[PDB]
Amino acid sequence: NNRYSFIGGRTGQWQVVKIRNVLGPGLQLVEKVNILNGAVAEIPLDSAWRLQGFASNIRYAIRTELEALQAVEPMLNRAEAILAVLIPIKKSAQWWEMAQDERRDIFERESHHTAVGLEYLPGVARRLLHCRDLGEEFDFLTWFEFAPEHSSAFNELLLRMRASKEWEYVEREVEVWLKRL
Amino acid sequence: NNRYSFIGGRTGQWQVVKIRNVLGPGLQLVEKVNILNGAVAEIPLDSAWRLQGFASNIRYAIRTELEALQAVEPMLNRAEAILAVLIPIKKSAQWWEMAQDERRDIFERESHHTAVGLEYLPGVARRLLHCRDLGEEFDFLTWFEFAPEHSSAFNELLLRMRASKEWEYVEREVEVWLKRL
Ligand code: HEM
Ligand code: HEM
Ligand SMILES: O=N[O-]
Ligand SMILES: O=N[O-]
Repeated sequence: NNRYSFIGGRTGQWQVVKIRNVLGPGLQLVEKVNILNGAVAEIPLDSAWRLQGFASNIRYAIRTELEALQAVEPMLNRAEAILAVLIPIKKSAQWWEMAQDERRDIFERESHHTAVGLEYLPGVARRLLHCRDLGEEFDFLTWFEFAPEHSSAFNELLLRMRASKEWEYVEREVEVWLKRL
Repeated sequence: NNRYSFIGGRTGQWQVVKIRNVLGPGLQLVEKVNILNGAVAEIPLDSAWRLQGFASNIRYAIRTELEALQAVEPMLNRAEAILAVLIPIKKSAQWWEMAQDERRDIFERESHHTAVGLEYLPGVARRLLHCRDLGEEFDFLTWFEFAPEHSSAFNELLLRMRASKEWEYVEREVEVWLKRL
């Protein structure tokens, strides 16, 4: 199954370290986050929110970039990757109205998204889920996990991405920092 | 709502004229197709199958191409457009593993999908729905409607599309011809 759900509440495999309401309406603070593979129609009792997304095909990356990423990208669930960050993101309607070449030019030519992110591998593992087409309040659920030694590097990366032209189209953003239980 | 459901059965707004099983497993013959805006977890009692897809953002079309289509494409629900064709399509795993630049090269550079399709406007209205990310047996639900006087032109377009490099990656196709009731 390509669907994944993220349940904010009192149970889960991940302990919430903090929630930073970066931009727009935030997410209610909770004790844990439970990650399930599949959809969850029955939102658990004693649970504050539910985020769901699906893995999908590549949308912007080209062959040379995929080869670069595939050459260094770390696997998920490394023994040492005990910190994780779940960053739901929403982009503006103006972004989704643009043609494919316009969005690619902003994504890479202007923001150099992949080139910048490649500088922080193999320290950080990542997973990208889509959820706009599901009608969710967010468009993407991004997931990053890494060892504590790279926490400062991840914060650096966040600052660099948040100054890019691409992020001028971001309308809602939240950071949920997690600790592997 | 961006989700659309197509129920094959004994009720609906469209009458099935014929079902041609072009490639792979087919669709059971039914009297009518019922189109519903929204998801449908409960397939009606007197129905054979259920297809669902969602409208999504542009994945390949360039700005200049979108401008060319927007200048000639007709709207849906024209009084004259009493014929419709619903063509579910599945593409091979080899297609989905390719990078964005590779898939775009096959779609337009080699197959000229959009240049070829533009030659049959404004006769043919169209709607593209995505369903692979929903876990459906098909990847796309394509919809076309037109006046009977264009039926020969549409068939010609089918033969042209099926001879393209893009269609070498198609591994399941069905044509459901419909008449507005
Ligand atoms: C850490 C290293 C990173 C790498 C290697 C990386 C790489 C990529 C690549 C190659 C894509 C394109 C996927 C596709 O073609 O479909 C992508 C998409 C995306 N990334 Fe990252 N990225 C990184 C960090 C981040 C961070 C820190 C964030 C958010 C804070 C982020 C948010 C996104 C979003 C929202 C998308 C979807 C873009 C869209 O479809 O509009 N990425 N990333
Ligand atoms: C009749 C005139 C047609 C026009 C103007 C046209 C135009 C287009 C355009 C511009 C796209 C790109 C959508 C995007 O960028 O997201 C597209 C996608 C697609 N079209 Fe057509 N098309 C036509 C006919 C057809 C026919 C007859 C079929 C099937 C028999 C078809 C099947 C598809 C499929 C499966 C896709 C999605 C491909 C993918 O995303 O991998 N089209 N069409
Ligand atoms: O690729 N950003 O999760
Ligand atoms: O061109 N898909 O309706």
